[PDB]
Amino acid sequence: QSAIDAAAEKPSVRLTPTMMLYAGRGSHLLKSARYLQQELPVRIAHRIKGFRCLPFIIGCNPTILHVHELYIRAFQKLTDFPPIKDQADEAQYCQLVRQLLDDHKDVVTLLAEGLRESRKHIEDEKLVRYFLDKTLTSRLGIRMLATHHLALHEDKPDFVGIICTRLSPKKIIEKWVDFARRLCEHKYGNAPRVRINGHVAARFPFIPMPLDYILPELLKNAMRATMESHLDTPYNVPDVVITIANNDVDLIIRISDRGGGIAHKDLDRVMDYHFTTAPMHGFGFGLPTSRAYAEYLGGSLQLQSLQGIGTDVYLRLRHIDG
Amino acid sequence: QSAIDAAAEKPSVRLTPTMMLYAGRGSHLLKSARYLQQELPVRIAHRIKGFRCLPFIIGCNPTILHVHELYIRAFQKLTDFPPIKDQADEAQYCQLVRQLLDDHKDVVTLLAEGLRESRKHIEDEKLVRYFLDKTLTSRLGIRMLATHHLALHEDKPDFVGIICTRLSPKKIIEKWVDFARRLCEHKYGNAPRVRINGHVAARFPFIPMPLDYILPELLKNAMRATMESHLDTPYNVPDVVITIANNDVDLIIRISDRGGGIAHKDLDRVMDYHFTTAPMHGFGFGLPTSRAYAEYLGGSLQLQSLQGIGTDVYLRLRHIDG
Ligand SMILES: Nc1ncnc2c1ncn2[C@@H]1O[C@H](COP(=O)(O)OP(=O)(O)O)[C@@H](O)[C@H]1O
Ligand SMILES: Nc1ncnc2c1ncn2[C@@H]1O[C@H](COP(=O)(O)OP(=O)(O)O)[C@@H](O)[C@H]1O
Ligand SMILES: Cc1ccc(-c2nc(-c3ccccc3C(=O)O)cs2)cc1
Ligand SMILES: Cc1ccc(-c2nc(-c3ccccc3C(=O)O)cs2)cc1
Ligand SMILES: [K+]
Ligand SMILES: [K+]
Ligand SMILES: [Mg+2]
Ligand SMILES: [Mg+2]
Repeated sequence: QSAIDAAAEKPSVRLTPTMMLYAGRGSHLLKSARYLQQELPVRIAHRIKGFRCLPFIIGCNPTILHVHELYIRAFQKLTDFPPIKDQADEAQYCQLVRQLLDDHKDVVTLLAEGLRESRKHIEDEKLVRYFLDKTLTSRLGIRMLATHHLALHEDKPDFVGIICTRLSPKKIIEKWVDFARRLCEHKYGNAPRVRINGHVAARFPFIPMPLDYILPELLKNAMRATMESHLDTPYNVPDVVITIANNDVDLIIRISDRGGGIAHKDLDRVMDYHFTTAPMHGFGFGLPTSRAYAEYLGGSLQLQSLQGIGTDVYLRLRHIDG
Repeated sequence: QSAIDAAAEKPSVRLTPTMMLYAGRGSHLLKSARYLQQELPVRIAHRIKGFRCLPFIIGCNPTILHVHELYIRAFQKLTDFPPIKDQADEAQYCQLVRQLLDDHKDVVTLLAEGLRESRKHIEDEKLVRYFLDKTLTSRLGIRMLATHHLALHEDKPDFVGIICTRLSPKKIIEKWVDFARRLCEHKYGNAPRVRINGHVAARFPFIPMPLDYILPELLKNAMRATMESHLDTPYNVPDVVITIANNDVDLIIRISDRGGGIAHKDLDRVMDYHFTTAPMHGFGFGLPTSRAYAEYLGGSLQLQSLQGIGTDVYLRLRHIDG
């Protein structure tokens, strides 16, 4: 479509987490919605550009074509909406944003299926990794903007949209610990206990949304490895130790397990999409998605394998405030 | 000299640690000495080539020139010796090797002084790091060959020259722990206790010589950081935890301290020669020498800083046997 061509070239306008805390007023609701209305089609068109740039044989896969078609229909639905002038115009847009978040819920699952089906034709090894990294980060960016504006309507305590003003890293870790242990216990009959140390009382403004994905994935990985390495003593398994290091530059969460580590042969494949050695696991998405997430947010995800003993996983996320 | 020109081009012949275990027979003494006699001048000439390749203004420094002159006189002394035919010819060579090890004892200290004096003229940032990395590794290579042949005369238990047949990583760590604590206690009035865990009963053939330098340097660093971060409670300081991970590919020694970590601003300078934030410390050689050492021996030295909490230092060394 010619309308998509125009918005693909248009540069992306990023709203810094520090700037995002401008929710005062309800004139602040209109100001935010007017931004969301202009910024959402640009992000969609940038991704349509990525589908258009895929090699022909891959872009032709019926599942890839379907996802491409979903992105085009999404851009159509969003741009057709008239500009926001009053609180009635702001209200109807929120319903399009909520529909966008539901119509595109399974885009990554269809994209992985389509890309996997096209294995025979994929020559560039990096092609799939870069396409999924770019898709996953754009979606996080869109979901961040969309959830933030939708959350501005609610009067959620300790939050300004999706920014928590008083986030405790200990609390968010604790939240996922019991959730991962319940999944682990289901498959292995037991789960390792988790110990949290370091800056346990650190409290700071932060966006928990990315941590809500990364932490359960990293805890599921650490727990599965601990269980698969202690199969002969499933009830006597070593604890997973999480350390919080909060400094003025970044937040570091180190997840140290005694699960035998990542084998030297698998060490270069663990960060590849679909690579697994196994619903908890048997997907191969946990690590590459978590790294793409951490890096998109000015951080990093680093692995330190001690083969025969365990692994230390270092999640770093840059603090809010420049 | 024209004789040096000839041996600079001659490729280096490396004796694999696995091959080195050929001490049988005393015809094995002659076979080894005949190799040492031919290989030692090649290693010296390769380094003379490095001095000849330094930029003129740097090579002209009187201290640099003196070290260059030491390498030339060393090559002269070694090549002038007649080939080894009998046990009297083998015996006299061992005295030249022992003299070589003493005449060149302070080469690195003079080289660092000369290179530091030439700071104003050094344009390439990597120049000093690569020169010292190459000097330190060549010396380790020469010292390995020289000490191995000299040790073949002794009947040291559990050793074949410099290869320990039954090395315990726990024991060698323990050996340096009390030594580093005594140095640390002298400056800070106390020292952190050290805890060793993991493959504590692992025993394997290995060359301890590089570990005899790396371990005390890494323990001195971890202990100094722990003391400087707990200055208000110098008698209540956290333990330094060393983990041994012995697998079929490599030996991993992780030294984890709660010494506040390496600051983000210093993180890229810590591996540079002379960089320090301070006879234990105030040298800036510990980290870059240890990494050059680990890498020369098919391993690595990796740092993981948790700013505000501590640092994890990962020493990896490839096992003996291909
Ligand atoms: N803590 C860990 N210890 C050992 N291996 C791990 C650990 N975390 C991840 N891995 C390895 O990395 C592979 C890929 O991980 P991930 O991307 O999370 O996928 P999945 O959990 O679906 O298998 C896993 O199958 C596993 O072999
Ligand atoms: N465990 C550690 N924790 C914190 N900082 C460290 C640690 N190890 C090294 N460093 C930093 O790296 C610098 C350089 O280390 P090194 O090369 O060992 O030199 P030196 O010990 O002579 O200062 C140190 O001055 C220190 O600031
Ligand atoms: C336009 C749009 C619609 C839905 C989304 C969603 N993203 C998620 C998600 C959450 C965690 C890890 C990955 C993902 C992922 O599918 O991208 C769920 S719905 C993002 C953008
Ligand atoms: C020909 C020759 C002579 C002496 C040597 C020595 N090397 C050391 C040493 C030990 C540990 C860390 C560094 C060094 C270092 O000075 O290279 C001491 S004497 C190496 C080669
Ligand atoms: K993976
Ligand atoms: K240093
Ligand atoms: Mg996973
Ligand atoms: Mg040191």
